[PDB]
Amino acid sequence: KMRKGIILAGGSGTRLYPVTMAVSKQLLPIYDKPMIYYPLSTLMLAGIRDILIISTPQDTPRFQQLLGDGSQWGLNLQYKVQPSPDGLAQAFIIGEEFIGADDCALVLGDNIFYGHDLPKLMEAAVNKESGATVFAYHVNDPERYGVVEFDKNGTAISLEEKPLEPKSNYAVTGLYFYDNDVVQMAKNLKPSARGELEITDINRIYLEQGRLSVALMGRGYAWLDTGTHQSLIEASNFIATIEERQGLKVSCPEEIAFRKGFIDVEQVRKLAVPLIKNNYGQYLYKMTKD
Amino acid sequence: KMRKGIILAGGSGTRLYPVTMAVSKQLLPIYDKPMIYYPLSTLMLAGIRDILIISTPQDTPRFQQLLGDGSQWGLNLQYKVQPSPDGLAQAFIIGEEFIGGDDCALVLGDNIFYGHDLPKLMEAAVNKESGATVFAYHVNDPERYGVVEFDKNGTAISLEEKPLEPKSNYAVTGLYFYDNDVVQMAKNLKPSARGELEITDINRIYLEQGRLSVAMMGRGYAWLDTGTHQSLIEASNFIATIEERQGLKVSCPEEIAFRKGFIDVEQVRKLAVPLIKNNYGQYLYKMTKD
Amino acid sequence: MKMRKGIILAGGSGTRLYPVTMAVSKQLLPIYDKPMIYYPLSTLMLAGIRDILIISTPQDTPRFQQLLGDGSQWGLNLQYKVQPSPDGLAQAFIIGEEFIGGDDCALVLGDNIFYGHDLPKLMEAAVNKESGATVFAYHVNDPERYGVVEFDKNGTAISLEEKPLEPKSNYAVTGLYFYDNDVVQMAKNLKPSARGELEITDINRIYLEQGRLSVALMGRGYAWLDTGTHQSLIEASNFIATIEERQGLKVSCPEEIAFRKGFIDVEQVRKLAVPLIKNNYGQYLYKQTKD
Amino acid sequence: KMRKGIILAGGSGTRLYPVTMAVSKQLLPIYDKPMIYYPLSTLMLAGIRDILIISTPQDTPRFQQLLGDGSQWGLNLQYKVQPSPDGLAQAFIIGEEFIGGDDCALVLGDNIFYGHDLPKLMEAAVNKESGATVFAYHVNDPERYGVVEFDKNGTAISLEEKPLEPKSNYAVTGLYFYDNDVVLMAKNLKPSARGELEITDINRIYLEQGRLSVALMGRGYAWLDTGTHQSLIEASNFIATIEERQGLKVSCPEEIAFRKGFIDVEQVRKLAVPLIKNNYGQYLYKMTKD
Ligand SMILES: Cc1cn([C@H]2C[C@H](O)[C@@H](COP(=O)(O)O)O2)c(=O)[nH]c1=O
Ligand SMILES: Cc1cn([C@H]2C[C@H](O)[C@@H](COP(=O)(O)O)O2)c(=O)[nH]c1=O
Ligand SMILES: Cc1cn([C@H]2C[C@H](O)[C@@H](COP(=O)(O)O)O2)c(=O)[nH]c1=O
Ligand SMILES: Cc1cn([C@H]2C[C@H](O)[C@@H](COP(=O)(O)O)O2)c(=O)[nH]c1=O
Ligand SMILES: Cc1cn([C@H]2C[C@H](O)[C@@H](COP(=O)(O)O)O2)c(=O)[nH]c1=O
Ligand SMILES: Cc1cn([C@H]2C[C@H](O)[C@@H](COP(=O)(O)O)O2)c(=O)[nH]c1=O
Ligand SMILES: Cc1cn([C@H]2C[C@H](O)[C@@H](COP(=O)(O)O)O2)c(=O)[nH]c1=O
Ligand SMILES: Cc1cn([C@H]2C[C@H](O)[C@@H](COP(=O)(O)O)O2)c(=O)[nH]c1=O
Repeated sequence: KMRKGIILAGGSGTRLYPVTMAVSKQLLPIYDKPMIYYPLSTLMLAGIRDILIISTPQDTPRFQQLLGDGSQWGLNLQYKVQPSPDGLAQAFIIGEEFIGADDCALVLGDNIFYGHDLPKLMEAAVNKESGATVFAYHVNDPERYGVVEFDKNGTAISLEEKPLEPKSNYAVTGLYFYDNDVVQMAKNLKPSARGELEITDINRIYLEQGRLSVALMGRGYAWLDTGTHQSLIEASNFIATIEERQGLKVSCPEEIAFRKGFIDVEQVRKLAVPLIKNNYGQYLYKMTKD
Repeated sequence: KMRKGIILAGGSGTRLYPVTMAVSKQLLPIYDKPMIYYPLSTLMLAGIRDILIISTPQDTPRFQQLLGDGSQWGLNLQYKVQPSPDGLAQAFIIGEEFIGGDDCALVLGDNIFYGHDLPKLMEAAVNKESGATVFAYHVNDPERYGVVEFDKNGTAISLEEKPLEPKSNYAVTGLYFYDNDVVQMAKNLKPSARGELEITDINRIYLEQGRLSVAMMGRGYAWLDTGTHQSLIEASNFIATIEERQGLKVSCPEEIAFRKGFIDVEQVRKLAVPLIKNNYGQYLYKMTKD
Repeated sequence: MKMRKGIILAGGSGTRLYPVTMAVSKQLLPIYDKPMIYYPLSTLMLAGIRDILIISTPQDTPRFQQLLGDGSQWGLNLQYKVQPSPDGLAQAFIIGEEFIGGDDCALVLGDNIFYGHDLPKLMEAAVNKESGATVFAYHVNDPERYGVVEFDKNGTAISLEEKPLEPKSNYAVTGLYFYDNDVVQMAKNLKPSARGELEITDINRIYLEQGRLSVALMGRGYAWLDTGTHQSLIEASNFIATIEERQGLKVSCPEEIAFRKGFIDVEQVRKLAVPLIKNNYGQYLYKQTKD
Repeated sequence: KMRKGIILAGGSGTRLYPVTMAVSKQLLPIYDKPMIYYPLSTLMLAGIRDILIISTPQDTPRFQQLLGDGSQWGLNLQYKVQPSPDGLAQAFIIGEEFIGGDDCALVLGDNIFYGHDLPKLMEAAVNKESGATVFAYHVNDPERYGVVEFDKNGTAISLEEKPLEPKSNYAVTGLYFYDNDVVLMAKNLKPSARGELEITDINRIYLEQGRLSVALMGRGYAWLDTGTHQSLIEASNFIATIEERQGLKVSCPEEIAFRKGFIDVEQVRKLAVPLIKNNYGQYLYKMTKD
């Protein structure tokens, strides 16, 4: 479980009220599984097994009750509280101890990636010795995000957190890879005009040093919107349509743990049975008939 | 004085694992509010204001922080734990002291009704002096529910829980009205068919006494299925389609309390003020204007 | 004594939906399991109207006629007339003059989809009104798209404006209208608006101004499904699918309504189903003869 | 010069009655464009510009009415009728003249493919000099399709058309690529157990010659189902959720021709004119901007 990642799963939850009044947004379903399974799955697909989950004072213990130490899936999971949703970059101040002196990835708890050859897409980022990697994705509402501006060739030259005058239609996704300098940069940030510690500031620091890779995530990939009540419906439908057409599950941690050898046949079987009244447990057991 | 209702909102949620490993089914979002808002709504539209909410040990506290004592919306809410999901009929045993010598309605925490004239459809039931009333609804999969059989003249002649060979296509819905006899009937129920104290055995006792009304819920009403992950997507999409077209909400308790005179403008406004930062409050606040 | 004749206006440019509607007429598009026009047709039937005139474009009108025929298979009588250009809703009544004759009329738009409990009882006063006109008001969130009716402190209709910039309310006028025999001449006496369209809203205002306009409230318990955009099309189809799959019934099945209302008998239905017995629609037709 | 392909857009469409009673299935919308736009886009993306569209006596003239000779898209489109749906392989018998001595692809008119690097997966199959390529895709209901049987090493070893007992969950999709040998093989076919002249039989012949590439289409690709009223809606929601998140269209032919250099900026603006009053024209127009 040598390689490291962080899932930032807290947040004010204000926008979705009152759905999020007694439930962390990141415990909400997306079709047939809790939302956090998706980003967890992404980290696992990047070959990352040592993972810190950050959420609220109220909700962190809920994530721990759900997933425990992660050993049942061949992972090492730990937990820590963010007292207040002070910014994406706080991930790294809170995860200081967890990070030690290693590389680290950060994925937002509500980011849902899907599409062919993702693991390979992430491959260079995971293998990069120094610097950082982020991914850029074309959307119709860039204002909402960190916006990456491109050269008359395809070279990134500027980032902006939520620009009134977006300079491109490319948003930076909520998946990030860093070397070990990120902790110190985070520790040096002052909040922004939005009153947040902005991961955009960190990315610009790496950019200004000429150490930022910005990889393009083409239109062939889905990077699902999860901001509104309506977008949540759409994210679930999308997953449902994939799974029911293929007879396969998207971002199922037990399967991914199995396929990658984190856990064996006897393990899957044991995880499958309590879940076997429905399709989820039956799908997992059947995977095992090898 | 206040009429009395129970919302049974626990269960184990096996059928929805692993979603329900994480969160109470009756806290899953149905578009823009928790599921329990829809059944609460329903009791309210019937004029029932003194409501007991029964959930699990782990979940009750969470329904408590979500809803509070109800005074804010002009209701009186109280709570009780059901240690084990030993059947719908146990609601009356748990609620025996709440109920006293009064009539009581039972609505399932997962029952979503929508349609024109719902309060009229429930009026006879609310005002029945002796006996019980249930509602029948035509489904394509009768075998999953309690099923009511009629004779050629439309008389309820039989009621069978999850029959092998359904005698009709009419299911019994999750809304029930009882006189004060139901408490003693419950206390005598026997773990018949499957480990739970069944609502159909209660109902079967009223039928045999000639005291069960079966009101027909026509096809113009919607009774949203929350049974599977796919049906929960549909419930949500169904509500969203109504609301987005109308610019109005379905089963917004605060709205309803206001339209019925449970609370007045000033209360609505006092509710909205702290919520105006989000779309829900914005909706509350416009209420008090048009 | 008059009867009430029916008109379905299923014309229009269709530009908003290009190029879907370069291949297919909007009102032939599927709403889940049947052509869109089946809905508003079904609405007339539920109101008891069996004699119906369908108006559509020159290009599209023969397609509707391939689909529906003369209506007799469902105990209806359907006729067809062409609207050369989408010059306005109220032209429907100029085009249908020879059809309406001296009777009462009901016009429903080809893309209007109504669903909910006691719909027919909602239309009843309108159907039985002897003189004047009846429209239906529905609270929407984008009133600027429709004719908007303004109500006074007492809830009394007080004005109507077409696609106004500053709506005086959130109540739209529904795409289903009921009229006595006065409407044809009113329509023939209309001058086109600034935007160049013979407006039905100007007809309703006239009736309004005469004191002969009933405006009936279609409550939030009813659904009035949007078909203006591709995205509202998928939602209409998803809305119907969810109803139909939960119930094992069908929304707006002309055959069924004809049967239930006595327009045709069990044998006619079986005669309809046989040829169709290998598809799911036929299977439904046939099961309703059974039990 | 121009590479060739066939779109087989026939069949009764009987199981969709009455939706298909006065419309060809393959003219039904999927979200914002007719169904046939999809597989047409597929061939385009494969570098195939000379295309034969096959359909029924009644529907063929409707396709020719919508698309014309395709030169407004920088293509060559022609048409031919299939009197009766007596087999997919009939495509090559009806298209013998149009094929001549060249390679030919075939795509089914109701097939919708999407995903990251799809053009690359198609370009390998077009590159191929001798033999044939099909694609295998994991699905829920294989018995509806041609089914592939694999080794313990994962080598494709056998094929069966709609097996009662499927040997795997891997179906053959409706996209195929052949060298010029496919026409003689189709001319030698005899009707199978079912009514029909099977493409599966030709594929088996290539497989047994050691000349069939069975290209695996990973679970990251979508291959949407158009077989029921419900699958259509599903395929439309999928497409719509993708386009509205990205502000980009899926399988817009005019866009593909432009991006691939089939047509220039001027020809795009001309295409935009008749569509200019809606989002679809605007999208084409905006691409000649920025
Ligand atoms: C701003 C912020 C967001 N979040 C989470 C909530 C979402 O998963 C994600 C994005 O937040 P928003 O969605 O930008 O509030 O990050 C935190 O956990 N802590 C923070 O300080
Ligand atoms: C270039 C282009 C690709 N596509 C589709 C084809 C493939 O399904 C997908 C390829 O995306 P990709 O760059 O991420 O591989 O996008 C279009 O629909 N329109 C276009 O103009
Ligand atoms: C059986 C049972 C269900 N419930 C709630 C959850 C279910 O959605 C609903 C009906 O349960 P059911 O699955 O047996 O029909 O009632 C309880 O709160 N306690 C119970 O003992
Ligand atoms: C009788 C009948 C009604 N309807 C519709 C009209 C209304 O929208 C709704 C009325 O349902 P209701 O029985 O609850 O009043 O059902 C059909 O779609 N098919 C039918 O066969
Ligand atoms: C203006 C007009 C609209 N229509 C149809 C097209 C639309 O479906 C509907 C509403 O038109 P608008 O809504 O006035 O464009 O009525 C015609 O059939 N004829 C007409 O002259
Ligand atoms: C009175 C009231 C009803 N409702 C719901 C209950 C019904 O299912 C629906 C139909 O109303 P109608 O009976 O006015 O059509 O509206 C609210 O959501 N809020 C309210 O204030
Ligand atoms: C058998 C056959 C199918 N088709 C079309 C109809 C369907 O869209 C598709 C697949 O049909 P299938 O499952 O029966 O093979 O091919 C033809 O156009 N011609 C034919 O000869
Ligand atoms: C191995 C594995 C992949 N995936 C996902 C990750 C990517 O989104 C996509 C990659 O598919 P691919 O095989 O076509 O490249 O599939 C799962 O959801 N579960 C799994 O067990």
